[PDB]
Formats: sequence, C-alpha cells, structure tokens
Amino acid sequence: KKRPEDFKFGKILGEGSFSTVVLARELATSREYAIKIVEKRHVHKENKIPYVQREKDVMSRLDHPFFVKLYFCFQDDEKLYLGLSYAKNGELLKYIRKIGSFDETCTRFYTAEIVSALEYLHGKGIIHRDLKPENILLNEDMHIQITDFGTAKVLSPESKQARANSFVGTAQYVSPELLTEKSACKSSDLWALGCIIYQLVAGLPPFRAGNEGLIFAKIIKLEYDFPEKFFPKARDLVEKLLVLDATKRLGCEEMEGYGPLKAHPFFESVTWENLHQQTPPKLT
Ligand SMILES: Nc1ncnc2c1ncn2[C@@H]1O[C@H](COP(=O)(O)OP(=O)(O)OP(=O)(O)O)[C@@H](O)[C@H]1O
Ligand SMILES: O=C(O)/C=C(/CCc1ccc(Cl)cc1)c1ccc(-c2ccccc2)cc1
Repeated sequence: KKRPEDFKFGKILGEGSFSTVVLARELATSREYAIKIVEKRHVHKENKIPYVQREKDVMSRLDHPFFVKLYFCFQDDEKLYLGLSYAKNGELLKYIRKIGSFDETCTRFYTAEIVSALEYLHGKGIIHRDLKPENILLNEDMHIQITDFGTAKVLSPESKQARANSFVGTAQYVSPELLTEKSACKSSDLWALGCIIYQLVAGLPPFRAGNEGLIFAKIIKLEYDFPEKFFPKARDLVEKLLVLDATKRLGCEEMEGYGPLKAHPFFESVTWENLHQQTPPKLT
C-alpha cells in the first residue's frame, strides 16, 4: 500500500462537492498520477460512503483504453485516496464550448470511441448512468477517458438483473425511463449517447431549460428539434437513440446489441479495431 508521503503533490486539477483531485508525482518512480482525495469526516457526515465505495468497486473492474484507470487506493486518519491516470487534456465539454461544435470527421471519431467504451462497459454488465461531456476526459493523445463511476451500477449476473433503482444522473442527459418508471437500464446510457452526439454537432444538448423540471417535461415528451444544418446520417443516428421506449434504441440488448449500432451508416468509414491506436483528428 502506498502512503501520502510516497508522493509530491502539485497543482489542484479540480474540486468536487466532497472531493479534491490533485496532480501527484510518485517519488520512487517519477510517475504522474491524478489523485482523488476525500475527507473521511465529510463523507461520514454527508452519507457519501456508498458513493466512495461504489466508485472504487466499479473502477476496480475496468480494464480498457477508453476509461480512466484506477492504479491504487489508500487511506490515512483523515482521508481516502484514489490513484488515477491523469487525463492531461481535461473535459470534452471544454472543447465543445471552445470551438462551438465538431465537424463531421471529429463527431464521428469521438462518437465511435464512446460507442466502443459503452460496448465494453455494457458487456461487463455495468450501467454508467451519468454519461455526459463533463465526464468524458481526454488524455495527452486526445483519446477519451471516461470517468465518474460513483453513481454507476454493477448489475447482478446471478439474478440477470436488468433494471437499477437508485435515482442518479444529470437532468440534461437523464433517460425518460428513470423519470417515469423510476429505474434505469443499460439502454439509459444510449439515450445519453444520443444527447451527446446531438450536442457535438449542434453545440448544445437537445433538452435544455433554465431549471430541471422543464427539462424533465421536455424529455418525457421527446420535445426537441434539429438545427437546419445537421449532418444527415448523424441526425438519423440521433433519431434512433433518442427513442422513449428503451427497448427500441439502436445498440440495446432487445435490438441485438452493438453490432447493428456499429453498422449504422454514420460509421461507414470507421475502423473499429484498434480505434485507440489511431491518431485522433484535430478539432480545429
Ligand atoms: N483522472 C483525472 N485526470 C484529470 N482531471 C481529472 C481526473 N479526475 C477528475 N478530474 C477533474 O477534477 C474535477 C473534480 O473531479 P471530482 O470527481 O473530484 O468531482 P466532480 O465529479 O467534478 O464533482 P461532483 O462530485 O460535484 O460531480 C473533475 O470535474 C475533472 O475535471
Ligand atoms: O484504499 C483502501 O485500502 C481502502 C478503502 C476502504 C477503507 C475505508 C474506510 C473508512 C471509510 Cl469512511 C471509507 C473507506 C478505500 C480507500 C479509498 C477510496 C476512495 C474512493 C473514491 C474516491 C476516493 C477514495 C475508497 C475505499
């Protein structure tokens, strides 16, 4: 087990409502890590322990190039530490906001990586439940690094569990089924995927309003529009993901999974193998 004095801390990378992520160098290796730190008193006081434990447990299960890797964990008398790969280029949302929207080649490439990641995650019987540009980081090579697994769910294989009951998510990306049926499924992530593709091309997510309730009302009514100029095959893909019936979204188990999704005409030119070894297109 590593200790805090095994590291030299540098700048703070960001701060959550009960966590701090700090850039750290390991003295014995000179390796860089992003260390997530929570105060035991705070999580003990604010009933956050199940989230801490969840994040650890879920990240321990992941072994794939498009996720933030968990390398190690430790604790002292005041804090819990999560040793993570450092995503040098930060959040995808930053780039969306900076350039306003992605061209077709970039939209295709980053959508393909997110599909690849979700194929992996769902293959392991895990639902993310809070997929959004803020939670998709970018490494030094500008490949994606999905994060934020404290609100993920490992579905039980023993019971062939399909639905998750905890109420979690972000209003702009939350699925109609969690709102109306009060449970989420793997396909709830595909709804988020549709929202993100939309956002990449249009510059904003499709259901938006100045408070959550209004957004909820738009979601359950499928109330949204495409801007006049939206890549047509991408619009078709979005219309196949933003479907109220969760059993009818392209990529869901009832539609026979990721095969048909990866075969969508929007991905015609994609080479799905060793995606993580291709040079990403420049966002420019
Ligand atoms: N592995 C990482 N590499 C680089 N930056 C990271 C990494 N992990 C997190 N960050 C950055 O640090 C910020 C804070 O992360 P953290 O998970 O502690 O809180 P959060 O999830 O943003 O906040 P909240 O809990 O309120 O949602 C993130 O928003 C992200 O921008
Ligand atoms: O690492 C270890 O060896 C052990 C643990 C479990 C120990 C533990 C003891 C008391 C409390 Cl209140 C919470 C966790 C641990 C440590 C860190 C995290 C962690 C998870 C997410 C963010 C930051 C830290 C989770 C469990």
